[PDB]
Amino acid sequence: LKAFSKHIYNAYLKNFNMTKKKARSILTGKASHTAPFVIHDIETLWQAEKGLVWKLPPYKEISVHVFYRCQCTTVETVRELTEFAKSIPSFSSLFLNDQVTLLKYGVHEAIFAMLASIVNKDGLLVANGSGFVTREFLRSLRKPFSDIIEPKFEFAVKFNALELDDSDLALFIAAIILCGDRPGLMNVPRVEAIQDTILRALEFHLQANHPDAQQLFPKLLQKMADLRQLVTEHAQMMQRIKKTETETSLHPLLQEIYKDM
Ligand SMILES: CCCCCC/C=C\CCCCCCCCCC(=O)O
Ligand SMILES: CCCCCCCO[C@@H]1O[C@H](CO)[C@@H](O)[C@H](O)[C@H]1O
Ligand SMILES: CCCCCCCO[C@@H]1O[C@H](CO)[C@@H](O)[C@H](O)[C@H]1O
Ligand SMILES: [Ca+2]
Repeated sequence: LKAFSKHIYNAYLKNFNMTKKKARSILTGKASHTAPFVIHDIETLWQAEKGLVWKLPPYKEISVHVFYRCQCTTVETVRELTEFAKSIPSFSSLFLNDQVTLLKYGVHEAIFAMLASIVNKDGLLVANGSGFVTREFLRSLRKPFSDIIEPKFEFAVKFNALELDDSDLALFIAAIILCGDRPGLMNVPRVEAIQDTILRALEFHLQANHPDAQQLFPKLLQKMADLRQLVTEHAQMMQRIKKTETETSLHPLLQEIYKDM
């Protein structure tokens, strides 16, 4: 359980460029990091696109452009999560179609959980910590686009109050992905068995890492339930956009995820 935990933690370190530790020293102005360029209005968003942060489909409008940048980040994160998941021997022994089912229904729960690592009450890191976008700027955009990020901030700040670290997060994200009750899963008993091992490891770890945090394990099982519901709401928002924002482009991978939800 301890060697198991360490292995998943190494896979997490190996596969995610931004960790919470890195994100926190950037956000607190630690000596070994260059400060991010702050995106707080339309002119700074435009400067960031010119080269101060970033070196997409045809430009439509400000709100849509921000949406396109949201898609770039989540699709890149899906890439990192796939590699992370593959780095767990038990995951890679599953038939490839089961691996796809798990990632399809698990990646957004994992994304919204990890998002908390790069967030404070004022905004979020973007572009590998090279930028900071303000929560206020995001709320200012047109209706469907402002409404989709705000609930993630809301979840994140309460989640952040639990004070997890990267070693905790490794096990938590592994438990999210390796979930046996996903629709269309083929070998349910094997996946459920892998997941309980991960969960046991997580409880074993939290006892050592957070000794005075009695109730932390059941608190986290509830966050998994909350994430499932936050993704259900997000998929409905995404379907509305597809239906009503017909000039707005959506990445083919994302179309494949939200199909059937
Ligand atoms: C300049 C704008 C930078 C982008 C800010 C958002 C970046 C990361 C947050 C990821 C969650 C955003 C929620 C919207 C996700 C829509 C795409 C998807 O569903 O995959
Ligand atoms: C390891 C070899 C892979 C064999 C491929 C078997 C194809 O199964 C397909 O897997 C998909 C989930 O991933 C589902 O969306 C489809 O409904 C299902 O038909
Ligand atoms: C690595 C990216 C994670 C994969 C997420 C996308 C999963 O899409 C699914 O892929 C299957 C083909 O394999 C299709 O049968 C399903 O219709 C489709 O919904
Ligand atoms: Ca389970």
